[PDB]
Amino acid sequence: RISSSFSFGGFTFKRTSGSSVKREEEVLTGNLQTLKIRVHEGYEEFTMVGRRATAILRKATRRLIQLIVSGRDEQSIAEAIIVAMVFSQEDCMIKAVRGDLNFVNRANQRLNPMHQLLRHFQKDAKVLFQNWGVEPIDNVMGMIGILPDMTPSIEMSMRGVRISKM
Amino acid sequence: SSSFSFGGFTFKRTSGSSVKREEEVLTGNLQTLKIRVHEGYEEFTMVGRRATAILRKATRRLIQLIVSGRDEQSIAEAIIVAMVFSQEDCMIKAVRGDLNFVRLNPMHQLLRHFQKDAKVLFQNWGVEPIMGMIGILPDMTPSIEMSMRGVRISKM
Repeated sequence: RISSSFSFGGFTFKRTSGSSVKREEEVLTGNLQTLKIRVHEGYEEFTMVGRRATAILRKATRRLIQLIVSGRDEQSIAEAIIVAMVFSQEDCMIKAVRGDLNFVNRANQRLNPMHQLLRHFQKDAKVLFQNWGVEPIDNVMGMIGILPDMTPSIEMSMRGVRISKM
Repeated sequence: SSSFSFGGFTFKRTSGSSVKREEEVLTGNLQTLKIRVHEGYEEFTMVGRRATAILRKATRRLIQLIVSGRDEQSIAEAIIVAMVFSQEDCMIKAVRGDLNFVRLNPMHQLLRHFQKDAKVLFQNWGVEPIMGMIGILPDMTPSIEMSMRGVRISKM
């Protein structure tokens, strides 16, 4: 009776659609180190369940398609966004790494590269958010946007991200 | 190369060495197979599409298997491949069907057979009493009391 659900960054991921296989891929991080990451290859939809936030993540191979997030407050919403961005395995997230030369490193064998990246961005997500990209939004279905400085917007949002009410 | 593919897993030998010997084994279906037995202590990583594992083994004897996967099927898949690769007598004696797969070599015959259903394989393997990693029972129930001999599940 093993559950198909798994945990990452304080969220339980429950797959609701799609499927993936894993491939090994080299990625050049923002601290100029090359990591060998286990890339999810495929389209997948997950429900992310956390203590203070819930998110729906739709993604393709190394590409976030859509993230619908609700939460107790702006801080809790931000926490979910960070986890989804890391889980997406997007190049812009990889390239947003700054410093942590002995932590975000293949020489660091105490943690797998995905968790190295997660812990790095949970410390400070400023560069991650600033480099992710912003897009215009349609103010429909009661969904709003969130900008890189974590301010809500009815005009724009970080790419793929929408905030819903709880 | 120190790497090869078996059962959909890339095996990479990280330590040890082995020589091959031809050995007859009587299977659970009462037929005799001539298998190329790996002789010596070896350590491997296993990398698959849905699971990874660390395997330590000796001549016809699995010593340790640590498996990482997201669901029951993917974890079971890795365990099956490792158990077949171990060349253990209890695996050989667990065969319950014809080995007429196409004609594949004896090791792949065994692999194909157990990939159909591993219930008898897991039940006959044996359990043992058991910090981070947890045990796995023959019916794929996680446990912190017992586990299939030498087998543990972890997050890798």
